[PDB]
Amino acid sequence: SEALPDFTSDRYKDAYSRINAIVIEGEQEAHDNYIAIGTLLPDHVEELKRLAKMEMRHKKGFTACGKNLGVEADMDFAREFFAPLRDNFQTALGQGKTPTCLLIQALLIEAFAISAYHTYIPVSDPFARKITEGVVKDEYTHLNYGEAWLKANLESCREELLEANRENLPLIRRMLDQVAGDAAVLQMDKEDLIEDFLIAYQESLTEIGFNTREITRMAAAAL
Ligand SMILES: CCCCCCCCCCCCCCCC(=O)O
Ligand SMILES: [Fe+3]
Ligand SMILES: [Fe+3]
Repeated sequence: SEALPDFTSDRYKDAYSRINAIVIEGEQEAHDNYIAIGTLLPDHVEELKRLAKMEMRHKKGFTACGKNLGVEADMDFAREFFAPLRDNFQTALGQGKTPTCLLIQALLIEAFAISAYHTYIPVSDPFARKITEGVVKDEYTHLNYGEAWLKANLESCREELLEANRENLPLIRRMLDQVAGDAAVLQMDKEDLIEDFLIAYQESLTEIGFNTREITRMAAAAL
């Protein structure tokens, strides 16, 4: 209780202006990514549209969280934060590389979100806590969607996935490093963020059909 941040302080609002922007930007990117995957999987378009609509609801919810605290979201900072990963997604999209697009959005980004949201909930203000608790359940759904498709297609895309992991897992690690200072002002421990991210991602890779040697090797790419 004494560990809860002072949500009204200038220090908190400053850090929140960047963290809030990143979440808003991320939800919008998630929407765009699922719609984009629909161009690669035309028979999945209705399901992907449903996922994308959920992302827009998350975006509006988190936008409201910033407004509730009297915070103005630093959207330029957020756009720059996502740019490297965004670039890799767009490159894969342009090459028709569906498994790479799904690993980036449905596995890496969803796991990062899940981890972040779980870590934020216990230290969040009462308004944002309700919103975030609602969102987390949806992200499980998104993770499961990506897991299911990759699991069904693993034998044809194994090597591409290893490559996508090698290229993109370090970007998530760099993002975690970049967000850590502001996250700490929000009373979130970077070690919790890293642990819960790796656990979520490891569990998804297990579901997809990777063995321990493979997953240890993949986790090691973050170095
Ligand atoms: C609401 C504040 C939570 C704490 C935020 C800590 C920084 C992590 C930001 C990652 C958000 C990624 C958004 C992806 C959303 C999705 O894929 O549905
Ligand atoms: Fe979302
Ligand atoms: Fe999502």
